[PDB]
Amino acid sequence: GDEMVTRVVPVRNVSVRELAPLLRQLNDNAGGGNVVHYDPSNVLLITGRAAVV
Amino acid sequence: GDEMVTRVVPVRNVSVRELAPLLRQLNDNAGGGNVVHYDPSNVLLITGRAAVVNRLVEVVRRVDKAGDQEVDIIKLKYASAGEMVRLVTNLNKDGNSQGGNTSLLLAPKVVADERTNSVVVSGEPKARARIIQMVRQLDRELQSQGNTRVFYLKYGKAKDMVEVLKGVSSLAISADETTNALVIT
Amino acid sequence: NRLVEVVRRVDKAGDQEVDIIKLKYASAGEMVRLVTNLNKDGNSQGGNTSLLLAPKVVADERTNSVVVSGEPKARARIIQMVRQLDRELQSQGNTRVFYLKYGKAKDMVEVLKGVSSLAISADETTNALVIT
Repeated sequence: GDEMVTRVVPVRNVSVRELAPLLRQLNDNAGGGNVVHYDPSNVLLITGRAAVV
Repeated sequence: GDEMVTRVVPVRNVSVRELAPLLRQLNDNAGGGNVVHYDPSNVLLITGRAAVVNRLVEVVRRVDKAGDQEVDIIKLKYASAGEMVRLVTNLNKDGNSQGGNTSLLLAPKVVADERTNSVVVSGEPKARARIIQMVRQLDRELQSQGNTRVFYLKYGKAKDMVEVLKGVSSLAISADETTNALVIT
Repeated sequence: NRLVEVVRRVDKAGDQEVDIIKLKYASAGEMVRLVTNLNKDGNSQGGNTSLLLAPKVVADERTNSVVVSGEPKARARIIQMVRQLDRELQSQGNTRVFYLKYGKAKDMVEVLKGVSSLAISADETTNALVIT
């Protein structure tokens, strides 16, 4: 539920760059403590509580 | 806990430049005494108290393991690595692009060796997962009927027939004078 | 104290060393070709990426040695890739020799040359066909 952990899924098919408004918007969706960021290697790395993640 | 130490993790997969807002923001997250900075040689160097650095280095190894790009080699026993290459090369955007913000030049790519007949992958574990499937998809053998057949002619002479068929081709023919058979491909 | 801390830090923050370990089996040049298609292992013109300063891959065919230039994460994953492609052949090679029993190797070469026209020779002595 409130468990703050970092977990990482790539978007292989597409450049993950297209989820930057979306997922940092999901940081911006509810109570913070979140990180979203993007590799040109096109893996999408996350940090946050269990639900937001 | 409050132990102020410097420790350094590279992001090999990606240029570490992308954690500059994030990690100096983690300086900016709580009570200061922090340093974050970046080598173009793409190691990420930190200074700070034990916790702030716990979640900093968390970010760094994370971004590091976020974008894996390893190679897997498994032997192909059957269909040609070069045909394997050609057919899959037309799978453009399996890492083969000039995409800008996409950066698809950092995405998984496909290869093969014809000395061992080995598929070569370079990229993601999703690429390991799906290209071990594509290894298996084309590692199929021939079923009896090949590309090349040999016709045993009974009443016709193979050497004379070659000339006849050469017109039709003019496809690659020779006739074996001994067994009087025609080898066309 | 904490200035020079920053400096040695930024110094070890972007490591770039080389590692040389012998390949015993499959060709360094093939090793080169197959990995060269791993573009973005240091092989790019990327701006703020600066991937021209990221790890790159090489080989020698005189010792048959892999050469790396970059990170220890590159040492870690390219010593894996050394081992992945350093596998030997399993009995069946690229080239086979067929012993023909009722057919003559020199005569068969010309027959097969059509099929190829793939690289053939026939040994007059043991009357065998060597195709690759």
